[PDB]
Amino acid sequence: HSIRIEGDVTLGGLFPVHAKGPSGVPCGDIKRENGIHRLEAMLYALDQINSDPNLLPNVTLGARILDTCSRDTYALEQSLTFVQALIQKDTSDVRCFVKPEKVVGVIGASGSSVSIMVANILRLFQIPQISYASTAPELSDDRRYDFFSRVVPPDSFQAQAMVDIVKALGWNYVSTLASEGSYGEKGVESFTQISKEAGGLCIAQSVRIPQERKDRTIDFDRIIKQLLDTPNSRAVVIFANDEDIKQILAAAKRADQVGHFLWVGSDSWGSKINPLHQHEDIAEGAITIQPKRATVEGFDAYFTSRTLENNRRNVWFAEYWEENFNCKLDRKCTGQERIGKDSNYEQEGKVQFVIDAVYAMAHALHHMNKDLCADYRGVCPEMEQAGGKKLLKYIRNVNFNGSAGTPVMFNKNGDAPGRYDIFQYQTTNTSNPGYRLIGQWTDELQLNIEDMQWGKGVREIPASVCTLPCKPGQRKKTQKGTPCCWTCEPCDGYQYQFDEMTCQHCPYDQRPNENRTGCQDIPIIKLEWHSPWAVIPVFLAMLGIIATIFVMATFIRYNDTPIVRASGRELSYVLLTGIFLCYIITFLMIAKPDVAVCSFRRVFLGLGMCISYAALLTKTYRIYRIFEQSPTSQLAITSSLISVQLLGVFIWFIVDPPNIIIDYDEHKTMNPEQARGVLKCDITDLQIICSLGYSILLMVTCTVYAFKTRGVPENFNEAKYIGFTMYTTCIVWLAFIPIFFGTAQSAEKLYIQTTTLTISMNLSASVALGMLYMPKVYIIIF
Amino acid sequence: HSIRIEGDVTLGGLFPVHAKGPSGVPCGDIKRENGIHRLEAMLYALDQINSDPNLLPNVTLGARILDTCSRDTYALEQSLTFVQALIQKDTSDVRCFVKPEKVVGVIGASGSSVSIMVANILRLFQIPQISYASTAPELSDDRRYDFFSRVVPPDSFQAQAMVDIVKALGWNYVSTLASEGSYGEKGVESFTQISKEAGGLCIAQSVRIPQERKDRTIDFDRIIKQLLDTPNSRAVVIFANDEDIKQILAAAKRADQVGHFLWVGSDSWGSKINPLHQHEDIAEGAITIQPKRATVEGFDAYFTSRTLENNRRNVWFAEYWEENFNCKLDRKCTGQERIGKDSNYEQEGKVQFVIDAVYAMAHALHHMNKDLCADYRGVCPEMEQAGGKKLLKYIRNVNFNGSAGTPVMFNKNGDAPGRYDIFQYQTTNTSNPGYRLIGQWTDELQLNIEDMQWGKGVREIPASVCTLPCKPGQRKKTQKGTPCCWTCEPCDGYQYQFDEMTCQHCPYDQRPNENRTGCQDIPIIKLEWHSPWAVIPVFLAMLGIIATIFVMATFIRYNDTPIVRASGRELSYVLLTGIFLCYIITFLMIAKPDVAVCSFRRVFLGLGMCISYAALLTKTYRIYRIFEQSPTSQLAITSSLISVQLLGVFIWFIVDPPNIIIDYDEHKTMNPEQARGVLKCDITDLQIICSLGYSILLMVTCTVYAFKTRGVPENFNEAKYIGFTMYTTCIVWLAFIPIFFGTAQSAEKLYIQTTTLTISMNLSASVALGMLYMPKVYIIIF
Repeated sequence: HSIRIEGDVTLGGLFPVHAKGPSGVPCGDIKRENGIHRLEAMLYALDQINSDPNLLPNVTLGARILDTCSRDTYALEQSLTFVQALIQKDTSDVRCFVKPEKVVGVIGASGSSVSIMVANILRLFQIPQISYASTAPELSDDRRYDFFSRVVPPDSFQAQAMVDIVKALGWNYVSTLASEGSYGEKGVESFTQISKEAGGLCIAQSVRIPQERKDRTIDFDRIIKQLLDTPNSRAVVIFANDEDIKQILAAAKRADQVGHFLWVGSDSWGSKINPLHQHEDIAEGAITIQPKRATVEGFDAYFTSRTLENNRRNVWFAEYWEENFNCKLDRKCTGQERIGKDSNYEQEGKVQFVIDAVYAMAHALHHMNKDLCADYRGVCPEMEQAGGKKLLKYIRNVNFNGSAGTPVMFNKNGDAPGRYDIFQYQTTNTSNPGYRLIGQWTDELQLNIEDMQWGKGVREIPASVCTLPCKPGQRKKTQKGTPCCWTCEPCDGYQYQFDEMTCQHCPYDQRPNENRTGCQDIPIIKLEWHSPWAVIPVFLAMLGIIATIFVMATFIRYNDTPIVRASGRELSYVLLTGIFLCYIITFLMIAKPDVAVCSFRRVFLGLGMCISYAALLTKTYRIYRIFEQSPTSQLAITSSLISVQLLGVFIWFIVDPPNIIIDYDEHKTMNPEQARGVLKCDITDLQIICSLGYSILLMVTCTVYAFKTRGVPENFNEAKYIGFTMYTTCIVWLAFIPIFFGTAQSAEKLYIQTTTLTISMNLSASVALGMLYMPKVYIIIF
Repeated sequence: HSIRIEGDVTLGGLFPVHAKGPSGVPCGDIKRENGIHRLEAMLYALDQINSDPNLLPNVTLGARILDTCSRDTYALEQSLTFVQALIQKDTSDVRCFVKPEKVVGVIGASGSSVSIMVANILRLFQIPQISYASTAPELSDDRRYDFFSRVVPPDSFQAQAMVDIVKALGWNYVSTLASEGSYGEKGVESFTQISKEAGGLCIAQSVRIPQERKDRTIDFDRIIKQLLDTPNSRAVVIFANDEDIKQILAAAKRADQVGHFLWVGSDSWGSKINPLHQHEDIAEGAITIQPKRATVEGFDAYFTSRTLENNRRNVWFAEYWEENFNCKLDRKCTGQERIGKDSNYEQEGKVQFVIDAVYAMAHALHHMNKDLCADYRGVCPEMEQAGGKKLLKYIRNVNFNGSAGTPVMFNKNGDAPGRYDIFQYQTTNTSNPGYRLIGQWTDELQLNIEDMQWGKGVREIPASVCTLPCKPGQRKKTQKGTPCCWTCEPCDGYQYQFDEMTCQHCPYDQRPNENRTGCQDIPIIKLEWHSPWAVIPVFLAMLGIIATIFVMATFIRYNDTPIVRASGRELSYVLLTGIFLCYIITFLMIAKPDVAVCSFRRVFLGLGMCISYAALLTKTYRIYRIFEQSPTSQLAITSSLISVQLLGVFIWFIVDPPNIIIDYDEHKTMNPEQARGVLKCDITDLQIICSLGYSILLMVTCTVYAFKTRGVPENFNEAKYIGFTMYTTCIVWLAFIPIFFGTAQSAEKLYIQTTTLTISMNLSASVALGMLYMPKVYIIIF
């Protein structure tokens, strides 16, 4: 039934001695991997606690060992067996008793479901509970389970360690695989939750492995095909058992896979040579996480020294001895004393945990006893009355060293901190085909990157980023898809990227560079005489300078002889100055100064043109008045119209400020690399047209009066010369107007109007001086 | 200890027989309002079940009555006593047994905490439970508590009924008041949750009433002052006990309150005369919800017929007899038999609920027994082995009539549906000062609006809507504040409301109406001769029509006399037609037709203006050539320039399409009701300027020609007449330009330009007509 140990204070015990069998009987056959060893460990722990005078010197500690048979309902009934001893008041019945057996705490509930049941039934009675093998993450809410403690970390910490190894090594794609039950599902669920909370990691695959049959070998192919769909995902995490991964490796080998994606192992994988077989090539480079293992020396000596007649408290020892050696009292066994020799047994890794659990219970009870009473040698009566939340609070705050090197403690939630060491498999170049230690995980991840290479490769050989990092000078973040990985699209070349996150439009009037760092147009467009067509007008202007160097040559000496006196002296001075004025105007407009000094230039062509025709205007009237029937009079009338032209530009300056702007924008998308810029002062088509139109108005009223001049027998050579010039002048004016219309649609017209205007002035002036200087050469040769 | 009744099948019982007293003893004195009455009701229910052959004919039913002492821990201890009889296996001890007592179900757990505790301990062992007095809303989750049932509705249904009464009657502002404990807080919490889910209602006040003292009388003033802050909130809901509301009403009465806001009562209020005293005026009109009450006849007769010697199963009956009459075996009582005579006791309202609970349990067991086995007369062995979820499933699906008229049923969650009836207080017009029924609430709210008149006025006198309807013809919805109630603001007057929730801009080119329903501008602006200043030009045009009937009068007969022959015949015909052409032009421009007929009018002043000066042009040239030294030739040269004017309008027709648009937009914000509109064809400032500017050139030439003509000794009156007219027209043409510019900035210049143009054309022709008039009168005199 149950082992009973005498003592003034006792604590209960739950262990899975037997295993469930058919549907009828609750439990059938016994199990040796976890059945008897844990009981013997607890018995040894109690014995050496009672022997040690350091802890509980004057007071002893008892216990009540008991089995659970791995059944939820059976566990509930047995747990009720602990508490009924104190709850029962009395029984009104007689047949024709026993000590109260006051329990203080309970140690057991190895599984998961039996743990939840015992916690739920002992939360109501307020009794502390410490488990040693319960790894389910559900038993982690303090509010849901008040009186509950664990000395073994849950799977949440394992998930945290894995996501830390993935993050540190550098990866983005991870595939989750799990087996049936309540272990694989919860492990991957915790893994996804941590990844989403921490950020920077995502899940791309999610497959589930049922267990409806064992002779299929088809669903494995389906999942390996599902995983092979994306060649980029080269890292997977597994939560399944050894058989599942063994089949997965076998399928990968028979499928002749070349990518050889990496594996990340879970506690089920660990460090065991059995699973790996003929798959050493494909399993290489697997990162596995395994709990630390420690071997004690006292328990092994204790268990190896016990025999049938030595101890009688244990009720299952005889049945274990029968089942271990397979002999019943058709083979009989008497006094073998070879338990540690015939069977090559090895102690399990949970022995240290039950020993530590008993230690934590004893230490908390000792501290509570010291604080409750210190003036009493033995057991003070106050201790029996005091119990409940006080003992739980003392259990939470404890810190000491147990059998293993590592200490034991409890955090806020109530579970022990996770401590693991990372292993890896290397065979192609390692001296030892076995696993080698590469790092540890206690509170912060500590891993040696350069220590792991698995041969013919650098430690960061695999890459799983879901996108090649685009940094060629163009970048942009797209919200489409999961935030995990980003896709970049080439945005226009007419602006640069802003904050490496978007393609904003850069300010105008300046082109962008090539690497998308700045938006500036260094090159500019300036007019040149040699390169553009402006050389020919420049040459024409130079040719005109030679002509005026000869007309004025025979003027300095020929000023008093009675030969030139036929022509008016006052008129001769007007034409001399008018010819020189237009020569300087063509030279000024050819030049393009950057500064706002064009004001002195606009008057050269605006006001300088009137004084050129002024002499011609009064000359026709003077020779016409003698035909119809005071030299200073003709001088005054021409001087007046000069004031009109001179005052015409003065009022223009008062109308609007003469602001000069050199900035210009091409605004052409055909060639983003091209940047056309033009600088001009007061560039208006109407301004140049109306200024030039003044001379045309006065020329019309003069030509009409010149029709009757033809045929007068006064000066045959002079009359015939003037008539020829008139037709030429109107020709160039009439062709000027059609030019600007229907041509300014392009962007290169800023420098073509200047050139054609330059030759127009030279041509109109050359014909004027040609006929004027014709009579001058007569007195030279003749 | 506990009453035990023999039977093959038994069910447990929990009742609060005793009450907790000092800290030491769990329970002290007994209570008679709920202690013994419920036990006797259950005993009477069991007896009549055993007597009735309809249910369980061949099989009897037992029970185990037991007390809880209103302690959670004691309830746990008793629950363990219920379950141990079947869970315990054996005990290895001897003293020098009892029936197994297999329980099937449990009826009890009146309170709330003891209910939660019993549910938690019996959920694990899978035993059904039915409660009768547990009203907490926490015990309503099927997943939290599997094996649990209630025959009394929870407070969630009460909250649902209240929010239905508030919504149906019409209200928006409600204030929540609650008392201490886990009853008031949960009631208002449910009320808030339903209101937020259903929508259309809100909470504006939330106060809490502590219970640390009873002699303060300050917190009541604090809350009543907090409630009196907003006069709009005239409806409040209360969840407190009778003492609290009694204090609240007293404070309202002593505070001299005039608003007299309404009250909504809860189950604690009910229909009693105790809660009202001298506050009848201010408490009038309180809507209270109460559960239905029914009185049975069998239990009362059963209880009134029992004495000490009649029944011995009950163990607390003797103590109850002692405490009821206050006699101990220093006053002794023997055989009074006046339990129902000395004390005017009345049964409680929960008797029917325990009777129904027992009925439901009996029916479910009978159905399960009938369904499991039907070929056996007595108790079939299958029933003992069958138990667990099956009995719960049969309990959920049951429907029958109990002691009361209403049936009992369970929904999916597991609690009975709510049934209440609405009461109200009236003491002004009603003959009976007590409450009167006004409606019922079982599944849908059924309330008689016209049957309730509180405050000595119309029924729907009070309203609390946070605001007036605010529908003056336009509205806007404001998101600020809680969506429950809204605030309205007047939006701009230039558009109407859209969807009665926003003020969007209506299409322009018209005006909105005053009621903000449509956006249309019916009125238009048209030029009138009578109202605007256009009368004077119209009169001037009529005057000119009379004048021209005199110039052509003396032309038909005076065609052969040797007096008129001095003037040119061809010239006379030119001026005769020109005068009539301009007369028709001024009349056409005066009229404003909407149709596309203005094309014939623009030519009257375009082409008809040149023909007027054409005769004047060749007239001066003809008299000018005889001074410098073929009538048909002079006719031809004038006919040529007329063709130029005729072709001038022709090329304008092909240049741009003659599109006529009558629509116009004032776009004036000064007067939103004003809508100015002008319809003109080909309204262009430059078109009218250039058409009139053409004649200026020829007139200027004629002016200079006539000026030089003066001084010729040829004519006396004719030369003087033509000299004056050349000096009169220049004045009006020079003044026409100043008024044209710097004045078009307004919108009323569309009709002022025509009027001044009409008078200008008339006066420019009258001077010529007057010049022709002088020779006419001269020849008449001569």
